[PDB]
Amino acid sequence: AERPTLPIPDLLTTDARNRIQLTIGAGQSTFGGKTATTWGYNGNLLGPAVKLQRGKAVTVDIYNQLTEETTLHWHGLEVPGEVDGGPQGIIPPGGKRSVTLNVDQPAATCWFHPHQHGKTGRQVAMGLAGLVVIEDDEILKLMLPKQWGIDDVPVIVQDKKFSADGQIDYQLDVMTAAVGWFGDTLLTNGAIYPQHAAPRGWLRLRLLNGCNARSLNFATSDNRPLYVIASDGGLLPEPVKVSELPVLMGERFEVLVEVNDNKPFDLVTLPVSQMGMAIAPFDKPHPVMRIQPIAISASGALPDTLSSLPALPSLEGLTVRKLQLSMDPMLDMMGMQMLMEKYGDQAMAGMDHHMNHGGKFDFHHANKINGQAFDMNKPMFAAAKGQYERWVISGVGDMMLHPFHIHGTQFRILSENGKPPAAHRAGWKDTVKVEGNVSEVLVKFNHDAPKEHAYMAHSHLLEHQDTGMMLGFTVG
Ligand SMILES: [Cu+2]
Ligand SMILES: [Cu+2]
Ligand SMILES: [Cu+2]
Ligand SMILES: [O]
Repeated sequence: AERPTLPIPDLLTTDARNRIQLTIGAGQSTFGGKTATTWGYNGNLLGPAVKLQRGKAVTVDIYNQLTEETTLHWHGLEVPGEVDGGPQGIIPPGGKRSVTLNVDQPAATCWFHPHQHGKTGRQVAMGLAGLVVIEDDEILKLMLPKQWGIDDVPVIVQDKKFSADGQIDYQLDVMTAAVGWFGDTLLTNGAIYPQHAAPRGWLRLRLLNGCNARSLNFATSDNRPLYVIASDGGLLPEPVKVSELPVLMGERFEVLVEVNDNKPFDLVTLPVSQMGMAIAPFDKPHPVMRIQPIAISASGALPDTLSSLPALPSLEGLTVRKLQLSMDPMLDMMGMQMLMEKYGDQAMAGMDHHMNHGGKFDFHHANKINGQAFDMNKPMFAAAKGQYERWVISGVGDMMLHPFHIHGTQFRILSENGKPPAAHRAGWKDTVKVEGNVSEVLVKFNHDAPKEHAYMAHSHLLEHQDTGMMLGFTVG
């Protein structure tokens, strides 16, 4: 069989009432010829790409047609807490909530997904995620590849695992609360190993790691380079050439890659050094999509300069906030031993060389920040508005991967896990790696968040977030 074409999310803009309609519902998808119940926005799986323009407001009407509560968070978008869609932004089953987004940040590829309390991992695993394309006046003057679905394509990469009857097999239990939910099947915009036909010249890929727990590392099958032009929060100052591109859960990068006649190539993901993530078929480079060149000229450019990146300010006198992540040692050991028992030594490939005792021992609140599992009723602190702060996030104490995400901002990384950030990670970010070490980021919050609709800060390894590794904070 030929490969299926890469599905392209619809690019959605407002109506004359300046509204975008999103319906959240359950439907059916097919994977490897077996049907599965899946959830989507405006469809059965995944979602559209909502297009936003800096300095323009849009209203989004969100209809929850599931039979359980959900929320909708705009990951990467800087909006007041009242419309941020964290766990307090409940949408009742069968109900509607509307939000007005006043877009006030540079061009970037952001995304949106559920943030239901304690259930975010399951609702993402069932299929809910969408995209956000922010444009501004500056980016259009660059004349980047811009034909949506032709030379400008989103690539949402996610793993799933399925039970024998075809259904998605999601369980939040001691082992996945320890190591994360991961599977053996890789999806690219919902499809297994699709092909994308691209014109000759530059192809722009907007990459999103939409996995619950798996980190990825993109490369090409014939070692042609990727030119990074943008990170989570928008353009870099100039392109950064890379041979491989690590992407943590919830992160985005946009890259340009050359397309040459007669020479198809794959986008692949290379094995990572993360517990559990190098079990077959991920013990070897794994294709994500085939790029099929078409002998029609692509008109996009890769300019020498993309944007201006301001200097870091002086750090003296800035408020320093400490965020100590932690896991329960007993439950970490129990979950890691179940992983080893199931898959054996391969569950640590690439790494450096039973009774009920009550609620005190419940894994659902085993993961914590500053000694507390997420308490929706008690924001941990009140951050300053319009002031830079230095947030120091420590994973010392365990060796699991914590891609740490802060709502309400695009920050600058000062230290990523004990080293200055790589050049393609030195621009605007909303995620920073923490793994066995300490990171420090420079953040500023331009919008208010009250206690009733607080901003979240958490690990984007969803099973850890859902089992307590999140805090709430207010701004203003
Ligand atoms: Cu997110
Ligand atoms: Cu977010
Ligand atoms: Cu979040
Ligand atoms: O998130």
